[PDB]
Amino acid sequence: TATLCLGHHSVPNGTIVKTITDDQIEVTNATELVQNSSTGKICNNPHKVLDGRDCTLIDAMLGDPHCDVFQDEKWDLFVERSSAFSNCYPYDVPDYASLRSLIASSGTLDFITESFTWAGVSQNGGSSACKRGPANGFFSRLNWLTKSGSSYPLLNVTMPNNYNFDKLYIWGVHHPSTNQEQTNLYVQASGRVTVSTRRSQQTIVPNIGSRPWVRGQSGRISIYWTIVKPGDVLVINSNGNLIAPRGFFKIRTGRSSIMRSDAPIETCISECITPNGSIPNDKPFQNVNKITYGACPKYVKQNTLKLATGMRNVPEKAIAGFIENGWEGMIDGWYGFRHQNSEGTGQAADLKSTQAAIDQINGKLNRVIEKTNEKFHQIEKEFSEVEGRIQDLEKYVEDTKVDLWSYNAELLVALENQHTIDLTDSEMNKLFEKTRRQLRENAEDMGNGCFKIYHKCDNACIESIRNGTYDHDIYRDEALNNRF
Amino acid sequence: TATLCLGHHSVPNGTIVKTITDDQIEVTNATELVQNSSTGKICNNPHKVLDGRDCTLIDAMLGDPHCDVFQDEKWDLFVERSSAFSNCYPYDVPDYASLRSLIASSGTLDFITESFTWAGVSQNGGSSACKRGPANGFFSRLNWLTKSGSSYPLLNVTMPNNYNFDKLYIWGVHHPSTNQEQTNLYVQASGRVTVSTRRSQQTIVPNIGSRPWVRGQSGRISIYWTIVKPGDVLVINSNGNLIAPRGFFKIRTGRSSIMRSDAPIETCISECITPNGSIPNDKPFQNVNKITYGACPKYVKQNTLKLATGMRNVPEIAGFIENGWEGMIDGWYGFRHQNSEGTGQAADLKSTQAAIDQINGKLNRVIEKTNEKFHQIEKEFSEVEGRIQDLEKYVEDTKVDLWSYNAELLVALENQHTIDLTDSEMNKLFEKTRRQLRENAEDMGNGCFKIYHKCDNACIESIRNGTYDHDIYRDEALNNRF
Amino acid sequence: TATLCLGHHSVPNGTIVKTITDDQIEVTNATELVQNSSTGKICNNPHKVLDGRDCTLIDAMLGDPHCDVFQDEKWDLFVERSSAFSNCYPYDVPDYASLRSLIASSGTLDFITESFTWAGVSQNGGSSACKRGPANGFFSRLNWLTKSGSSYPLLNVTMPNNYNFDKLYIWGVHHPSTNQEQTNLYVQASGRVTVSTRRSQQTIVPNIGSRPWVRGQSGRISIYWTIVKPGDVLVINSNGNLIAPRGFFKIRTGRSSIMRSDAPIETCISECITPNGSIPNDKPFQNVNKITYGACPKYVKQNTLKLATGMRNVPEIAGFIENGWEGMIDGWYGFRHQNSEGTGQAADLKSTQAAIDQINGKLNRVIEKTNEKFHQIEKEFSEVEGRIQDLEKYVEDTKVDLWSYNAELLVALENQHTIDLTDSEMNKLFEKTRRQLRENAEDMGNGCFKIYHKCDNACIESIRNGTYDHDIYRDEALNNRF
Ligand SMILES: *[C@@H]1O[C@H](CO)[C@@H](O[C@@H]2O[C@H](CO)[C@@H](O[C@@H]3O[C@H](CO[C@H]4O[C@H](CO)[C@@H](O)[C@H](O)[C@@H]4O)[C@@H](O)[C@H](O[C@H]4O[C@H](CO)[C@@H](O)[C@H](O)[C@@H]4O)[C@@H]3O)[C@H](O)[C@H]2NC(C)=O)[C@H](O)[C@H]1NC(C)=O
Ligand SMILES: *[C@@H]1O[C@H](CO)[C@@H](O[C@@H]2O[C@H](CO)[C@@H](O[C@@H]3O[C@H](CO[C@H]4O[C@H](CO)[C@@H](O)[C@H](O)[C@@H]4O)[C@@H](O)[C@H](O[C@H]4O[C@H](CO)[C@@H](O)[C@H](O)[C@@H]4O)[C@@H]3O)[C@H](O)[C@H]2NC(C)=O)[C@H](O)[C@H]1NC(C)=O
Ligand SMILES: *[C@@H]1O[C@H](CO)[C@@H](O[C@@H]2O[C@H](CO)[C@@H](O[C@@H]3O[C@H](CO[C@H]4O[C@H](CO)[C@@H](O)[C@H](O)[C@@H]4O)[C@@H](O)[C@H](O[C@H]4O[C@H](CO)[C@@H](O)[C@H](O)[C@@H]4O)[C@@H]3O)[C@H](O)[C@H]2NC(C)=O)[C@H](O)[C@H]1NC(C)=O
Ligand SMILES: CC(=O)N[C@@H]1[C@@H](O)[C@H](O[C@@H]2O[C@H](CO[C@]3(C(=O)O)C[C@H](O)[C@@H](NC(C)=O)[C@H]([C@H](O)[C@H](O)CO)O3)[C@H](O)[C@H](O)[C@H]2O)[C@@H](CO)O[C@H]1O
Ligand SMILES: CC(=O)N[C@@H]1[C@@H](O)[C@H](O[C@@H]2O[C@H](CO[C@]3(C(=O)O)C[C@H](O)[C@@H](NC(C)=O)[C@H]([C@H](O)[C@H](O)CO)O3)[C@H](O)[C@H](O)[C@H]2O)[C@@H](CO)O[C@H]1O
Ligand SMILES: CC(=O)N[C@@H]1[C@@H](O)[C@H](O[C@@H]2O[C@H](CO[C@]3(C(=O)O)C[C@H](O)[C@@H](NC(C)=O)[C@H]([C@H](O)[C@H](O)CO)O3)[C@H](O)[C@H](O)[C@H]2O)[C@@H](CO)O[C@H]1O
Ligand SMILES: *[C@@H]1O[C@H](CO)[C@@H](O[C@@H]2O[C@H](CO)[C@@H](O)[C@H](O)[C@H]2NC(C)=O)[C@H](O)[C@H]1NC(C)=O
Ligand SMILES: *[C@@H]1O[C@H](CO)[C@@H](O[C@@H]2O[C@H](CO)[C@@H](O)[C@H](O)[C@H]2NC(C)=O)[C@H](O)[C@H]1NC(C)=O
Ligand SMILES: *[C@@H]1O[C@H](CO)[C@@H](O[C@@H]2O[C@H](CO)[C@@H](O)[C@H](O)[C@H]2NC(C)=O)[C@H](O)[C@H]1NC(C)=O
Ligand SMILES: *[C@@H]1O[C@H](CO)[C@@H](O)[C@H](O)[C@H]1NC(C)=O
Ligand SMILES: *[C@@H]1O[C@H](CO)[C@@H](O)[C@H](O)[C@H]1NC(C)=O
Ligand SMILES: *[C@@H]1O[C@H](CO)[C@@H](O)[C@H](O)[C@H]1NC(C)=O
Repeated sequence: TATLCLGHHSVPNGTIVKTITDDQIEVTNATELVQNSSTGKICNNPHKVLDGRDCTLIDAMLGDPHCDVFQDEKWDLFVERSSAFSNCYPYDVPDYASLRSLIASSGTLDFITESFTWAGVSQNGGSSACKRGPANGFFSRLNWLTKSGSSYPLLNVTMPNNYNFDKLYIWGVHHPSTNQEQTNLYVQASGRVTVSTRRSQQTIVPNIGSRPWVRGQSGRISIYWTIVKPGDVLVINSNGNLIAPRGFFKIRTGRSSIMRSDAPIETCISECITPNGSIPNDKPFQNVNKITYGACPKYVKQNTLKLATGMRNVPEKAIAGFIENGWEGMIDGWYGFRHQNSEGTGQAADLKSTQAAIDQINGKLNRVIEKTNEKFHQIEKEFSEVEGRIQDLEKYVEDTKVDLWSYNAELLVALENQHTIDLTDSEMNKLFEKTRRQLRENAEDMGNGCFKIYHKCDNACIESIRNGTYDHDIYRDEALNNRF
Repeated sequence: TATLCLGHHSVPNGTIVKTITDDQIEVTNATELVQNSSTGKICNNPHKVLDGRDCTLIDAMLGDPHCDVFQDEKWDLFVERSSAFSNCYPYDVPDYASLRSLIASSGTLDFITESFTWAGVSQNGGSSACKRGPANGFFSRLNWLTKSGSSYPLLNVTMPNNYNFDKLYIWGVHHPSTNQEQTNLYVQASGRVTVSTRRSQQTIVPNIGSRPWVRGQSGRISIYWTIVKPGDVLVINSNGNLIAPRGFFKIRTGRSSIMRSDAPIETCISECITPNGSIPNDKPFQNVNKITYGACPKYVKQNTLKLATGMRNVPEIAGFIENGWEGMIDGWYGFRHQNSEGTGQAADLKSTQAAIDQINGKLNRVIEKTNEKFHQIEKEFSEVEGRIQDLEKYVEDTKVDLWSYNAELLVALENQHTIDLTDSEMNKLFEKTRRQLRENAEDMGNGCFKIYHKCDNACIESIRNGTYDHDIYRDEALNNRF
Repeated sequence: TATLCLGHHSVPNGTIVKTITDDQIEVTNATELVQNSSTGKICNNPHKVLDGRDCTLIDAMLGDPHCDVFQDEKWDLFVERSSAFSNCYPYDVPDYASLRSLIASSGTLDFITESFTWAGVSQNGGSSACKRGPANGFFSRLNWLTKSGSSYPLLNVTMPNNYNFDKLYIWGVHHPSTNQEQTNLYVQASGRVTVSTRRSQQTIVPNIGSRPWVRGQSGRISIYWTIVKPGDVLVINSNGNLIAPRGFFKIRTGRSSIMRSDAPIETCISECITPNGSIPNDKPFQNVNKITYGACPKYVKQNTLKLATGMRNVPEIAGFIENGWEGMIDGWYGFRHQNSEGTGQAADLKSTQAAIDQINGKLNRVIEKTNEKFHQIEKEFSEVEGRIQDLEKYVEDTKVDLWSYNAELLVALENQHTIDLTDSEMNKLFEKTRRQLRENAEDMGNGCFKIYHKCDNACIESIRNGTYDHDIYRDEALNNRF
């Protein structure tokens, strides 16, 4: 007689993954789905990255003397270092984060100088706190108006928007330290600034008081901004304490943003940038940072997620079959035959089952979750000062999103591993059943996954069984006689 | 001898859907799950849709002269047209969005006139920028108080809340253009308005300065509001530049809202309203607009999602092993027998009924029917603001992405399970038929049985119903087989 | 001859659960996954719970005379009762919620007194609205400065931060009701208060006007705060209307928070606290409240979610084909045999243990055990505000919807897979039993085998254990069959 057995390959080094019904199970191969490291360098392609060096974006916009190399610049991502400082007149911006976000999202620092007429006042003031070389200076985009002689007239100027784009105007108000200083600079005992368009209005009254010395000055300047639509008009009215603008900024809509990072910038290519540095985006999930720019993987809390890419691994213990056994000596494929004949032993592989299993395994996780999400400008996710309600709301939103996506990742990985194991087992069972249906009554199953053939099955007989053309009528009578 | 086969129906045309393990599979029937179109019109039932032709909600509340038809109105949805304009004295409202939102959510414009006594001043001021016919006018819900003769005394009035519902008051402050104008309207050179209750207070100082001309005026008016709880009191203390109220609005709690849409309104019934128009809600997901009012499907980014409702389609006596049966139209499963009398065909009922039962009603065990949402956040903006707009955009983006992922995964899972259950049902029927035929039959290898005894039409029927007796023909089958 | 049958246990009463493909399927055992009840009490272990009684957090911080017990206190959770009240000078806090949340998250009321020097003014002012026994008083942490003699000079003091932690300063501005009161209290007809650091500055000009009487007073006080980082400095400049601070608070970072609740506090141990009371956290989900502190389950909209633990329940020698074994108590899977000597019954250990070990520890593979969340946004509001309240409500509603959907889908998937695994285990046991009997038995159609040779108790036990040798009965069985 003859013996025919079926089995599957196995490997000496297995990987442990988790499924729906198994917490631990060993497979022949698995791949990592979470990116948990970075090179620590920021790549300069294909995005346009502008190193801030020792300048913030607001100080570069205003015209700090040591930030004058940042004039008419453009960027895709602005990188702010933690060593930046300010070296001009002390100032503060009410609603600072909104202005910073607006400038960062605009994506350019194009400035157009306009002709404002201020009559009866002196222009181009300065201070010893803002030194342009040996001489006193000021912000290059602002104009410090002061009295001329002994009079400060009421200022009333206008400027229409005859262009077809929006304009952004940056102006300010000065807070003197004493009444004497106020009257020495601006003749009136109480100034007032009003800047308005046909749809909005802002009016400020300066405050007088002593403040801690910053570069020798105990006064402050408050910075405000205004946007003028096409076909609109701007009117500036004031009788003191005005830091007049010199022009407008072109404001656009685009995919620019700003990021605080201390990582160096090198020469390389990477489509995803994090404060830790650029990371590859070939994996669906990332664990490096939750602040990202470009095409980046989703942030999950888990540091490792193994996706099974092979069948279950069973070690090998008179040949046997796939029942509680593996075939470590099989390298031509996944499933195959092993026949003990009168001539001698042999081994072959089945290609259709292996190809079907691989074609089902390959390309997985591209049917449920998309390739990558492209996000450019978002909310702030790290804070250095306490604020209250809005900071709590932002933290809550971010935490909720992170938790939900982590749960989704874990559940998806478990489901896919379960289905992979199921399909491999089903493929082995289908091969066994097809072989059984081939041998109508010339065979009998021992139970170890092996068939025994009661007639003389030569090598041609085995090969015909493998191909699918074996005929039971030729050996029917002989096998029936041998069985009984 | 005879031959008995089992098979399943097939169709000339089949749809392509996707499962967990298959990129593209073909089935006999499928349904679409995403609603991606609208009629372009808004239905006026069963909700109450109020159309604001040339008026905004704030203009209709304040009493713009051309918005006088919107007095004492009620609505479920207020539709704001893009052609609305203002035709009265220029004004601006700090935190305009909050007042607009709460007025819209209140759902009514009921106004009650109160008896306010202003001693020493002159009431019912007007301006040429707000004409009520040929004569100068003003907002109908506000009172412009100026000097009488040559004096403007200090106003100090009180108004108790003896009812059991909230009161909403709307007042204002006037910002003149010149110091001369300020002195000519109000005797004092610096006005002040203090409106306060027992738990809150607001004080505003008018600011003088030139402004762009709007209908001939360089001044402006700022609008504020106050809510007085039952048992609380209101005190208005002013020195000048006060735009007094004439009464209070009855504010409420409800499910009203406001929408921006240019779609026309026609006569029909629909529970879902979108700015593109009303849409039906017989599908779980939609792709029209993420701003919705009523019982509406969920918004997803995918434009199509197909759900399988039939078996896998396999092109084509033979069995069910890679072989379809185009000639089966009375069911999904059945038998084909080739006998001496002739060929025959019948359909099974238990398996088909089980398949229909397990297929019908899917997507209802997991997801709900619909969700009713009435008032939400704003999702489209016309001006750049900064922090809050960014936060709102972030929240909406997160919600949309998560729901799209959920929809995709659910559709894939249910397609996979439908295919699996159909195949399992077919295999179960074949196994039961084998189990009936104890030793009188043999598996031919293509999904067919070859019977070794005389099995006429009555014998086929006995096999089909489940009363086949193997013992009767056992000896004959054994003699024939061996 | 003999008959061997294979079956599974059934129970007199079962539970109905839902799966992906079945609306209502009865199972032998199920468990509840949603906690929907509480004892109505708050446990004081292991968290430190501080009872606010009739004092709010702001009143305790400021130094209200009836809130003097709460001086220098520490907490993990602060409970604010609904019967709190104020008994001092009327006041208001601009941006009240942020200060309240900051103080609650700081978790301590540790106050350190500093030595300020106010030259030329009178200190320690009081009022009849804030009584300390017979005498008049004020907030214990604030200093009320007025004129001394007939002059109020320009106050300009400084205080540096030489420590290694932040400082929190609380100060105020007084709003007089009349010009005469302003002039009498402070010489200047218009005061001003400026408080600044090297990176921030605030200036408030007091308002003037009448307000509703609160405890005999018609003037108000506004409360502001300033944080000084290490290495910074504070300057207080004022010429009138200053409510001076007496020191600083130590602000920390931790896991403290604040709650509104009326439930009493008893001696018990629990890790989850809700406004309804404490709830156990042994279930993955809960339905009591969406405001929690500590290690608590997740909030879902569903009050019941049943998880299948046993097999499907089938009503009741025969096999497992549409038949149960109500008399089976030794295990889940086993054999029955009818021999010449008599009937019998046994239970298998391998299959039962495999089913138990696969089912035991389930639902822990996907979801995390517990999540610890301490301080979060506000989820209930008493007054309408507008934009921010709408955004917060939207965020919470979105989160609740998403987590409820996740819970539903997870439970359905787990139930389906449990049913499938039990069925597959039974089928595998049947297939192995058939696999032992190569040609000495024939399937009878109801899950039972007809053994065609004399199979005594030893032969049955050999079949059960896996040592059955078919050869020695092969000839006898073959002779019997044909
Ligand atoms: C209201 O109250 C505030 C605070 O009390 C007052 O503000 C102070 O004003 C004084 C002078 O107006 C400031 O003192 C000045 O400080 C300068 C910087 O000091 C720093 O740097 C030095 C050197 O690096 C350090 O040693 C020092 O510790 C500080 O860290 C000094 O450079 C100034 O020097 C002047 O005096 C010396 C005296 O010999 C001369 O040699 C110098 O040439 C120069 O003339 C000066 O000492 C003080 O810093 C301010 N305080 C704060 C906190 O900033 C307001 O003046 C007060 N308002 C009114 C109206 O009086
Ligand atoms: C501070 O600075 C601001 C801005 O610079 C000044 O505001 C200007 O005020 C003047 C009036 O003093 C405004 O001029 C008026 O404009 C009206 C609207 O113009 C539109 O309509 C006309 C006619 O349809 C069009 O031709 C024109 O292109 C506009 O589309 C005019 O209707 C007014 O006409 C009046 O004057 C003429 C003069 O002959 C008379 O014949 C008319 O009958 C009528 O009386 C007038 O021209 C101007 O628009 C304002 N500017 C802005 C930007 O708003 C402040 O006056 C100034 N304040 C101080 C104290 O200096
Ligand atoms: C601007 O307008 C406001 C409001 O119109 C004025 O505020 C009012 O000021 C008066 C004082 O002139 C307040 O009157 C006082 O009210 C106290 C509280 O009343 C409670 O208690 C009484 C009985 O105890 C109840 O009947 C009442 O309903 C309240 O529950 C009274 O206790 C005071 O009593 C004093 O006068 C009586 C006179 O008979 C004496 O018998 C008493 O012993 C005591 O001396 C007093 O009546 C009034 O409450 C204020 N209104 C509000 C709403 O607060 C401003 O004064 C005004 N400003 C200017 C500049 O005109
Ligand atoms: C307006 C002016 O020129 N005033 C002169 C005084 O400043 C001056 O002497 C010295 O002034 C110092 C502060 O002076 C400046 C400064 O910051 O250096 C001088 C700047 O010109 C002035 N800027 C403008 C635009 O006017 C600036 C400003 O007044 C304030 O600083 C704004 O807060 O002040 C410093 O106090 C020295 O200690 C002082 O000696 C006197 C000398 O006689 O002449 C004035 O004309
Ligand atoms: C107070 C008053 O009636 N003053 C008279 C002047 O108005 C008047 O001349 C004309 O004034 C025009 C601006 O006038 C109004 C307006 O806008 O129509 C008149 C309104 O009565 C007044 N409203 C109130 C409540 O006082 C309104 C108000 O002052 C401003 O709109 C506030 O910003 O102004 C316009 O300038 C014409 O060009 C002018 O001729 C003179 C005529 O002699 O008499 C004044 O008594
Ligand atoms: C400043 C002072 O002492 N003024 C005395 C008057 O208050 C006073 O008579 C009674 O004043 C009552 C209001 O008085 C107090 C109060 O609230 O009880 C007195 C407090 O000392 C004072 N607090 C401070 C820090 O100065 C407080 C304050 O002035 C305001 O209330 C703040 O809003 O007022 C009440 O009006 C009685 O009706 C009145 O008789 C007269 C008596 O001659 O003497 C003043 O010195
Ligand atoms: C990427 O950068 C982030 C910066 O936030 C790192 O996260 C910090 O890691 C340090 C190291 O222990 C902790 O002390 C901080 O608390 C972490 N911050 C936060 C917000 O989590 C992160 O470790 C970096 N990752 C890599 C791979 O470099
Ligand atoms: C419903 O109307 C909205 C308008 O708000 C349409 O959305 C715009 O569609 C155009 C064309 O694709 C885009 O260029 C715009 O960017 C869309 N606007 C926004 C805010 O996304 C929407 O396509 C309409 N839907 C249907 C079915 O007609
Ligand atoms: C736990 O406490 C909350 C307190 O809000 C209860 O929720 C309220 O329940 C009543 C009863 O019908 C409703 O009228 C309110 O509208 C509910 N409030 C909110 C904000 O939803 C809740 O029922 C309590 N649960 C238990 C188990 O005691
Ligand atoms: C394991 O799978 C990865 C991709 O899934 C493949 O690149 C690798 O060659 C596989 N390993 C083996 C030993 O086949
Ligand atoms: C496909 O299924 C729908 C219901 O799900 C049914 O109305 C339709 O008739 C089916 N298609 C065919 C061709 O029968
Ligand atoms: C049902 O299962 C629970 C645990 O899952 C167990 O404690 C209980 O005893 C079971 N019920 C029966 C009747 O065995």
